Amino acid sequence: GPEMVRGQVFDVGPRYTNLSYIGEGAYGMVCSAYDNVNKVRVAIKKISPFEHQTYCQRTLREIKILLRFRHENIIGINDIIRAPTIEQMKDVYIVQDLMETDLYKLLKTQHLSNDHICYFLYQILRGLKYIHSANVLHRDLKPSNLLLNTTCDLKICDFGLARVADPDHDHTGFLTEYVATRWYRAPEIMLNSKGYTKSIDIWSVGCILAEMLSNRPIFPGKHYLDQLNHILGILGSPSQEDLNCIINLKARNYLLSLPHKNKVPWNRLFPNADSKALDLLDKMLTFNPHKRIEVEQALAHPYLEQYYDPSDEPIAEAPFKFDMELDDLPKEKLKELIFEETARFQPGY
Ligand SMILES: Nc1ncnc2c1ncn2[C@@H]1O[C@H](COP(=O)(O)OP(=O)(O)NP(=O)(O)O)[C@@H](O)[C@H]1O
Ligand SMILES: [Mg+2]
Repeated sequence: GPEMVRGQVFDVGPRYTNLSYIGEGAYGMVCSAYDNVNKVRVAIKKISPFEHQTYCQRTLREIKILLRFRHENIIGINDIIRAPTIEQMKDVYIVQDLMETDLYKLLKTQHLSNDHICYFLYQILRGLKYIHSANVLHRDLKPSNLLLNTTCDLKICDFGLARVADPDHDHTGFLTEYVATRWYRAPEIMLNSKGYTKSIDIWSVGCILAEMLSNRPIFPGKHYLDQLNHILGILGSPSQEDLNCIINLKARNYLLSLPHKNKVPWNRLFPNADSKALDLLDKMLTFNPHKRIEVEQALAHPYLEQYYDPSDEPIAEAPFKFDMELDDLPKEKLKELIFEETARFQPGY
């Protein structure tokens, strides 16, 4: 029999055994396991995306991007399992290195030292520099998508929302709405919902940094439209300069309609925090996408000066172009392309 975990079958045997629940999502489960061939612990991410076109499109991106990345702060695909024939393929199992925990879990039991906070943030942006260098948006950075080891090694995971945006095309109007986990959404996801850029990742990192500072989501929006309130609750009302830059009239007017809100100094929310950390937190959580700090300048910031070394922060040698964005296709065609992507992992080939 294939091992079961909480009544979800995990058809990965006989190579991978002793499964333990580690996490789940809308359309998949993750287990700790033992690689009987390499005599190592692993993590296996069961993905069951074939019923919907969105899940298929995201699954194909997550595999294609992760397969072409190699970076110390980005989880690798060791192995992919699926059925030997497409009709029989109903799930896809993505075997990765087992990390010990994630930031979400770590933050429930630990107040992190300034040194840890600093070093984790350093690693997040080291990764994010590779990701952005490659013309990828991650689009779901949050504590639970950051893995950790007792050595304090960090890895970005869950490229389930990630995507290529070739900088040689204007993606305004073509990007998916409603991306990221709600508390980590940049304001322009709400106001320029198809017109955002990779700066939405730098916003997510601000929220993660805040969360590392206070063990608490800074912007805990109770629902989609409450999220924009919690943001302005701290940042104050946008400047007149910041409103004019919102091209969407519908969204500009809604903001103009809202009551005036005052800025909460970072000092007041993080009274025991490093001032340098609050400075970077300020540049990462800037309302204007265009004035918000970029990944390179973030690393260069004084807070991360013990770790910054552009000689030891790799970038992608072949950044991804429009060709890797041709996924606006029926679920049956995307399943075929997922079959083709995962074939190099099969007895055969
Ligand atoms: N390689 C790994 N090592 C250790 N834990 C892992 C690993 N991969 C995933 N996890 C854990 O599994 C959880 C869910 O995995 P993830 O890849 O984020 O799933 P998801 O199905 O996309 N869910 P969601 O982030 O809500 O979209 C993570 O938040 C971690 O707690
Ligand atoms: Mg996901």
